[PDB]
Order: sequence, then structure tokens, then C-alpha cells
Amino acid sequence: MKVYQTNEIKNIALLGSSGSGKTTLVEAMLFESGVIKRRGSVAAKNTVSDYFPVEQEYGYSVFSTVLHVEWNNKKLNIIDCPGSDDFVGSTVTALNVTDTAIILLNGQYGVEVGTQNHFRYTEKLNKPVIFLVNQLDNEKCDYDNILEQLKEAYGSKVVPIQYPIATGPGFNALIDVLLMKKYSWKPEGGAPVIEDIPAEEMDKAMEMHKALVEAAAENDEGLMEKFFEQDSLTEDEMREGIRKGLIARGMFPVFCVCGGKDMGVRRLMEFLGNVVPFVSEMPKVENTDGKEVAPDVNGPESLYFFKTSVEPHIGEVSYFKVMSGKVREGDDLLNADRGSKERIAQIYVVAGGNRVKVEELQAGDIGAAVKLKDVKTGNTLNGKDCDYKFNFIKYPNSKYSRAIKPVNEADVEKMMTILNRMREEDPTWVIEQSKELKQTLVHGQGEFHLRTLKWRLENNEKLQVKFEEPKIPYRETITKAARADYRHKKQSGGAGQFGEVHLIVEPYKEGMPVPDTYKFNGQEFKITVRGTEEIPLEWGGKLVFINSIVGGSIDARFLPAIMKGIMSRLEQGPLTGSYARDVRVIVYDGKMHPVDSNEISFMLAGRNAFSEAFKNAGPKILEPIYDVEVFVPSDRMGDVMGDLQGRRAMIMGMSSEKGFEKLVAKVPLKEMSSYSTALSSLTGGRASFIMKFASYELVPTDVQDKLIKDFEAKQTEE
Ligand SMILES: Nc1nc2c(ncn2[C@@H]2O[C@H](COP(=O)(O)OP(=O)(O)OP(=O)(O)O)[C@@H](O)[C@H]2O)c(=O)[nH]1
Ligand SMILES: [Mg+2]
Repeated sequence: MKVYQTNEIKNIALLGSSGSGKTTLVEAMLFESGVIKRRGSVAAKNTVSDYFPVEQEYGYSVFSTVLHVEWNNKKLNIIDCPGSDDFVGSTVTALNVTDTAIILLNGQYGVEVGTQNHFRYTEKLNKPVIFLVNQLDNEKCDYDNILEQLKEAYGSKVVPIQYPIATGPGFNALIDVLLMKKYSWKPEGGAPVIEDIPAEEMDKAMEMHKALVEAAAENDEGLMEKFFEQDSLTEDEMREGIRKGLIARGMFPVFCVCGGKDMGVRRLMEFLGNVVPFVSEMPKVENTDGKEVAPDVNGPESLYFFKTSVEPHIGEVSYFKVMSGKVREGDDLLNADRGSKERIAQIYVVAGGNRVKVEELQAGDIGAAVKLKDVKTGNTLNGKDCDYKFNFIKYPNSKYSRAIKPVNEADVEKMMTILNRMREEDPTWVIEQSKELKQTLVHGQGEFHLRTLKWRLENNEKLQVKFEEPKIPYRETITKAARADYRHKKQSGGAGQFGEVHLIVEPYKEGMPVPDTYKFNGQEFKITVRGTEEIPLEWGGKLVFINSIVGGSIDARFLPAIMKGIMSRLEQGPLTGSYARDVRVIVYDGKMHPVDSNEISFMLAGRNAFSEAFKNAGPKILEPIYDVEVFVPSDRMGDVMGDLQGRRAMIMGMSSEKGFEKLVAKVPLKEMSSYSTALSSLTGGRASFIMKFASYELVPTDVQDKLIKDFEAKQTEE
């Protein structure tokens, strides 16, 4: 409730591999700061962070939780990312908002594949990294090995700050380097018995202290001058280097903490409030107009909303971060996107699932608000003097897609509303409503990511849903030139409705002009350029209606009747009932009755004539393909290439980058239906791929035959 200044706040986001001790460490930090009363164990299913229903039934974190700990004149805006693999949507969301990332390492395991994955996100976003070793009570541990495992993984910038005397359940003291003191503890935990380093470990402290002061010296030019003068920095002069070094991204500290037994948590909270990048020194964020927005406390107020947790039995809560300015209760704010004139009734400060009414949130601090009208994720709310509108968080591309569908076709509207709300909760649940496919597409990050969406629908809102294979957008085309003739006449009403049009059909490709000669069955037809028209279609492709009526043999105003007739049959498609594309149509000769021919006469004449041109020509089916850039380790490069060779892929590139590689391919979309599941199995969760549409190409005939037989099988049900 106590209003915190700009210099007294600081943003941290917890990262690390799954099952490393992030949620449990959060519980200890809140307990030692007095936010909660008694610790709740993850087995007891009463933790502060994992307060969601789905997040409890699994037993591990699903949604990152925003929460704070009050310490000595410093407030920490900790965000506890889930740390899994299929929930990286919330990891990038929290890592853009925050200003420093702490990576947790499991002592028993060491540097897992989850640790490697998250550290790549920090490199992408240029965020500080502090390595934090946890779970030191497991006997299957060796702190020397953990640094040894990590020393080659990342550069020599890594320097330790603490080391335990000995691991195992008997661990109750760890020798520090930053404060040159040994911190003993009791089995209950929470009571740091500060005590000067013993004689045996006195030898081990100096060289790392010499190493530690050396690491912080090079970070700042001024501190290097102090190194020459005094040859040693004791407490605070070397603390400034870590501030700049983390900004410089050239110093990764290593810690020790037992989150299970609350050993070092008080020391951990003291460190972060002591030396991390400030909200001011962190590289300023810029809005969509290029203005380098700075964390100015006195500037205009601007709310950025990034999380919209709608956890049941509490209500819709929309978290926000203030990029600049300050927020008083009962202020006036304008929605940058679709301005609804929102008035924040009362702001809140959030500590997991528990909120406390507060009267002010200075710039660069995370907050919360409840019961808003028209605020969605990504909407920026700001004052009337400035029209700031932020868009700087780019989520990773989709990696797995299924078409959701209710068990009964009566709750479709309800399922639309729920999915929209959950897309608001997690923006990575990309939903596209394709009219051509006539299906509700759900996009995520893997097979497991969409299963979590299913579970929330099944339990929280009591709606049954199922995931089905998504339809494929197929396009028709033709191979070789051909033609046909057709004539029409009907004398059941008034006029004869006479219509006869001879037209030539051939594929259209850019760069090749139309010839004036066509060899059809040992006969010659003359084509002249009377009209060059290329109408785009709403479903992609092109249509060319080159006309060659000889000087006015047929009426020169009756062409539009054929125009709508062709597209009527072009939309359907004879081979598979799908849209066609890239066809150049040549119309030259026809027979026209002087008075009995109207628009409907030629519309039917053109339509039926065009329909029969395909089966005399060569029809084909086009399969969309996606450019794929698989980031794969060198160890499993061979197995990944083989699988692509089973996907009818095309090897195009081979990039040797660090320990990993980078593979380029053009894999058909149908073969990419379930690749994220398959790629993880082959590699072991150490690879990622990116899809990118690259137009339609043809298919081998065996694929073509499979489609046509299935197409008629559905029609037989009538
Ligand atoms: N041996 C040992 N185990 C611990 C310690 N602290 C926590 N654990 C266990 O480690 C497990 C890891 O659980 P979490 O910390 O909740 O997992 P997380 O950090 O939220 O990451 P996710 O599993 O992806 O959600 C928990 O079930 C704890 O029981 C510890 O100090 N020593
Ligand atoms: Mg977790």
C-alpha cells in the first residue's frame, strides 16, 4: 500500500527449466517478506503463484503470475514464467515487460535443455541474465560440476558469488564472496546467522574475490582507475560494475539458494533490491512512431496492458505497466485502440491472487485493475495530452494448428466467446476464422499447448470440445493449352436464347507474352491483341480475358456476360470443388443471333463451354508449401534431414552456427500437419522451426489420385 518511488522499484522475471524450483522459490520470497503468513508446499496445492485451477491439477506452472515482495526500501516486481516448452508465449510476454531475467538451475540435474532454451530468449531481447542455482539439498549434486557444465556453455563472463560447503540434506551454510561472510542456517530456515568466513575457506574466498573485482572492473572505465589506485574494491565500488555489466550483458553471476528450506532467500531478496539494472538505465522502449519513450515520472500517464488473467471465482483482472507518468485513483485515460473513454475506478497492486488497494503507481511499475469495460490485451490507455500507442512485443510464430469444434452444434456461439476470452488471457492462442475452409482454426505452440486450452474449456466453463485435422486450401490449375466449342439455344419462352462461343484456354505465367499462333489438331487459329485485361481474384491467382473477335463478328458489349459466367465456374472447379487460379483465356470466334441473344444467353454459353475445357486440358492440384528454418543441434542434424526427406521436402541450405545448425526447406503444408510433435521426438526438445508461406506448386500424381478418390467418397454420402 506504501507508494514506491521510481528508484525504489525494479522489475524481475523468473526463467528456468521445468521442475527447477521457480514457483517454490516465489513462495519463500513472499514468506520472508511478510506478504503471506505461512508457506504452502506445491504438494499441498496452496501456493501463492499456482492459484489457477489448471495450474494446480497439473502440479506445475501454466500462466506466469505477477507479484511483488516488499523489502528494505526496494520493491521487486517478480514475474514467475512457467518455464515449460509449449508455454513460451507467456515467457516472452513477461520478459519484454521486465528489466532483468533470473535463470534458475536445478542442482540435481544441472543445465537442462530448458535452461538453454530460455537463455536464447534473453539473447534475442538483450536482457540481463543472473544464474541462480537452486535445490542444493539433493545428494545427486556437485556445485563445482554445475559451474563446470556451464563454463563452456556460456562465455567466461560467468562468475560465482557463493558456494556451499557441501551439498546434500545436511547443507546448512554457504560461503559468500560479495560480503565475505559465511551464512549458517537452522533446519526451519529463514534465520541467516551471519558469521565471518572460517579459516579453511578463507583461502578459497580471495581468488574468486580477486576474480569478481576484476570482472566488475572492466565494466566501467572509472572503476578501472580505482583498480590501479587501490588494487581492491571491498563492498560498494564493485557493486556499480554489476549494474552496468548487466546492461552491457557481459557478466553472469552465479548464486546458491535452497528454496525448499528457505536458505538464502532473504539473502537473495537483498541482492536483487541491491544491485540489478534500474528502470532508468534499461534501454528505453519506443512506440510505433519511433519516439524513444523514457521512464519519465513527470511525463504523461500511459497504461500498457499485457496480461488479462480471468481466473475464476475472482473475476477478470487486467494487469498493466506504466511506461511513463503516474496513476492516481479516479483518473481519466483514453484507449489508444478503439477509444472507449475508460476511467480507472481504483488501481490495485497484485501479489499473485491477492490484491491490495493502492493510491499511486509511478512510471515503470507493474500494477493491476479490475472491472474495465473495453480493454483488451495490447490496448494502451493514456491521457489526452499524448496519443502514445505501444506495440513492441512480438510473439513466436505458430507451431501447431487444430480446428476446434463443439460436441454438439448448438454451443458454437458460446465457444466463440470463451475462446476470445482465453485468447485475451494468452495471446499465443491465435484464432483465425477462414471462410474458404469453413472451420475454426486454433493455433498454439505444440500438441500440449492446445491440450491445455482444451482442459480449461472442459473444466472451468464446462464445455466439451474436440480437436480435428485442419482442412487444406487447395487450388486448381491447368498444364497445357487446349480449347473447345459449345453452342446453346432455347425456344421454350420468348427468343431463341442463341449462344455460341469458341474460346482457347491456357495457363498464365508472368513474363511470357501471348503468341499469335496455336497448333490445335493440325489446324491454325489467329489471335490478335484487342484487349489485355488481368483481373485479380479474391482467392489469389490471376485471370486473363484476351479477346480476339474479328472486327465485330460478335457484339462488342456482350463480353461481360462471359466474364461473370467464367468466374462462376472458375470458383467451383471441376476436379475437386476448389478455387482455380492462373488461367489465361482467349476468346476469338462465335456465332451470334442478331436479336435472340441476350446476356443470359452468353452467360450460359460461356459457362458450360468453359467447364468442358478442363477435362480436355490437363488439370492439376496445387499444394501450398512453407519455407521452413529448423534450428537443430549438430548431433541430430542427420536424423532431422531424413525426416524431411519423408515429408517430400527440399534441402536448400546448411548453416553452421555455434554448436547448433540451421536447415532451410520447402515442406508442403499437408506434410507439416503434425511436425512440432515429430520434431521434438527426433531432437529431444532442443530444436525449433518457423513456417512461411511460399505460394502453390504442383503435386506428384500419386498425391493427386489420393485426393480425387477421397473427394468423390464424400459426395457418395448424398
Ligand atoms: N530436493 C529439493 N526439491 C525441491 C526444492 N524446492 C522445491 N523442490 C521441488 O521441486 C519441484 C519443482 O516444482 P516447481 O518449483 O513448482 O516447478 P516450477 O519452478 O514452477 O517450474 P514448472 O514445473 O515448469 O512449473 C517441486 O515439486 C518441489 O517439491 C528443494 O529445495 N530441494
Ligand atoms: Mg514452473
